[PDB]
Amino acid sequence: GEEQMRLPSADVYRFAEPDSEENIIFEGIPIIKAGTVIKLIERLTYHMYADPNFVRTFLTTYRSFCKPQELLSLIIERFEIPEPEPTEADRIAIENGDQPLSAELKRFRKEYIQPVQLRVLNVCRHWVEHHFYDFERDAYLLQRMEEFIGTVRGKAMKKWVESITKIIQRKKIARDTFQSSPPTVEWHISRPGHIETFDLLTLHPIEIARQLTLLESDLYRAVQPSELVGSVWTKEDKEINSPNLLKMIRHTTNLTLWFEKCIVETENLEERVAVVSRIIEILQVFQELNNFNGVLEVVSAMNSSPVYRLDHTFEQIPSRQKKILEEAHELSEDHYKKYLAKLRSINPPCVPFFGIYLTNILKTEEGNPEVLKRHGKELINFSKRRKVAEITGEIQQYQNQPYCLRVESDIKRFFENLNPMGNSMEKEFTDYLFNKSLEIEPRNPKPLPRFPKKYSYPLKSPGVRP
Ligand SMILES: COc1cc2nc(C)nc(N[C@H](C)c3cccc(C(F)(F)F)c3)c2cc1OC
Repeated sequence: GEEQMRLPSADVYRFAEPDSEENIIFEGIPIIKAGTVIKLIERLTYHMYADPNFVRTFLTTYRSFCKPQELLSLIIERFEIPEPEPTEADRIAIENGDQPLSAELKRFRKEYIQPVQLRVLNVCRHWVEHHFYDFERDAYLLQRMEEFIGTVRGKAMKKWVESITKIIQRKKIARDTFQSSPPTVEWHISRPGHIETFDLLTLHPIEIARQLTLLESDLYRAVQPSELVGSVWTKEDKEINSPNLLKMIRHTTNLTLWFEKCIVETENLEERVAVVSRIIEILQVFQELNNFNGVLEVVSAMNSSPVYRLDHTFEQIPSRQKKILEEAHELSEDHYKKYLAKLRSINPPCVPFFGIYLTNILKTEEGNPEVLKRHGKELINFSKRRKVAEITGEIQQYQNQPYCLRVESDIKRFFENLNPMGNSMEKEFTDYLFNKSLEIEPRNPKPLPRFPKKYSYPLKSPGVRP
């Protein structure tokens, strides 16, 4: 019909092929369910309207179906739209040295070329503003973007080229607060600066949780939604695609295993009761700070194979501390029903529990197909990417919640450099912790032997009241 004749031919432009059941599926603006990468780029830079939601979702999730170099090539190809040939009358006009009417050419420029070219520049602007890490990880991608942006000519393009350049430079420079004062830093046995004596029972339980909450808050806030899409932290190139997420996972593994190591490596029953009691006090302070990540690291350590089975140790734990620890576990029951009600009812600041997002993203990634097939053609399942993007959107709503707590660099460095496993692998280390648990509290028919004390200093806790 007339509509497709106005548009460029498929032999000169790939983004003008009409929609059909084998290139795009839908669920004022229609929501895209699936499509070829060409149809996704086309609707990303559609001429009829802007789509901020689809631009946001696409730039968070595109790396799961398209490489950054390929996306740049596609939006440049999209921008280079062929203009129609002059009509027969205008060909005669031009050949006579006269100005053509160019009515359709001007219409196509105003109603199609200009909107698409401005929509391509808007993708470029959102790309550098919210995903500049793609350009830091690939210097050549930035050379190509700056060459493209630097050669764009036009009246309406001028403002866009300058705002994209302002964002690029502002991001390059970024490479190189409190309304009230924070509480007084707490000390217990270990003195400020005597890092050689820093340990679970020597540092104040309040300050251990405060400094871990700052460290975990910082770790939580550095994770970018794209580190979670396509399960890329589980794939082979995980170290480049998911550096902040892997730091968050390694911290949680190291802290949880450190709590287990402190517990099972304390062979004396009375001393081990004090260690467990101190970790529950650390959890109580994580509850006061709304650090749900920390609360569930402690629950994870208490529910581990080596610790959960220590019946003689939990027998001596006061009922008040037992009920605190049992309620913290109930945050995880019924698919984290209680955790989610708590998270939505608290006031900021908080550190949400990170593991539940990883779990739900893996369930979405494993339970939805990468493509949808229609008439023998493969279409990228975009609604799969949108569901993962919605979950990572839940992460973001809590990434602007700084804590009014003073950093203590020595305690911060102690928790950053925790290495409970040492040179052992995780599986072999957890086998060791469980074999140590059987040593300190043997199975029922075998009796309970006594063990010598290892702590010279006192075991009494200073408490959780500041
Ligand atoms: C069905 O499996 C479980 C049910 C649980 N139910 C509750 C109420 N809490 C649990 N765990 C908490 C963190 C806990 C851990 C150690 C010791 C105590 C204390 F002795 F203090 F009570 C409490 C549970 C753990 C489970 O499996 C590992």
